[PDB]
Amino acid sequence: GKSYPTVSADYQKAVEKAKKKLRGFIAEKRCAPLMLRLAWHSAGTFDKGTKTGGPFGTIKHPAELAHSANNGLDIAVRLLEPLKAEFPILSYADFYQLAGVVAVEVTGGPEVPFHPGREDKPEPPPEGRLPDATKGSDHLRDVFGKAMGLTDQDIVALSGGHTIGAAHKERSGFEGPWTSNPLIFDNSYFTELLSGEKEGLLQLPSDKALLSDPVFRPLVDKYAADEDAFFADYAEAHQKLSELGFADA
Ligand code: HEM
Ligand SMILES: [K+]
Repeated sequence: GKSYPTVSADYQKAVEKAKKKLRGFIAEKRCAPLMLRLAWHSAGTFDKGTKTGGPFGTIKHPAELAHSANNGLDIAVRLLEPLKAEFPILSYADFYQLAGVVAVEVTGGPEVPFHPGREDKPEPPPEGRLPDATKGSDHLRDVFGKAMGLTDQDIVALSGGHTIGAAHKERSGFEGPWTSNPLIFDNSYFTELLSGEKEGLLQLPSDKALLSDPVFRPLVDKYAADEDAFFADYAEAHQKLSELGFADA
């Protein structure tokens, strides 16, 4: 149920221009995982019942960056500011979601559809809406389902975003990559999850919760066996995530 706003031709030209420059910049800086995290932490604050939070540019606000869940994302915001300044017509809201789509693409993942038109909103949401890594399946459904309004399939697919990147003990406190190829967007997150803990590789309690939940576990198996199926479900979930509260909820 999305009705995307009309934006001017000049706006659409800037989107296409910005998309290309974001590819070059993110590939050069090797920061795709961090940019995906910035996009996801921007959007993941949406609460469907109140229609507050969501991907509306507030994460660049120092009050939102200071949330402990966002440790390390001020680096991301800073990295992007010079490029953003070359595209003054774009909202920060659109710019950060576009960076997220590009981060998935340049690491070899699916092409997530992107629609412009998000407005930058004045007030960041309250802290505490993003998921706690030490909790489990009920928690995940509270946050992805009851707050953001996403499905159980969306939760497992989006968890696969950890196929790129790593944790840092000075940011979350957790440390290391989930995969042997953490700048490559593939289904490796799920195959590692299934195989046991391997030395050097990370699994959060929130990752392991997927293995024991009766709805989540069949999806983990699907994705581990069929990367195309993962890509399809990932692309659907990321688009929905990136559009929470936008063009209708
Ligand atoms: C399912 C609930 C989730 C939890 C509990 C969670 C938790 C975490 C934690 C604790 C970190 C480590 C931060 C650090 O120390 O640097 C992290 C990193 C990361 N997260 Fe998630 N996350 C979740 C979902 C997501 C989703 C939905 C996405 C995007 C689709 C995502 C993408 C990433 C990425 C790409 C990193 C790596 C960042 C980097 O390499 O610097 N995560 N997550
Ligand atoms: K990977």
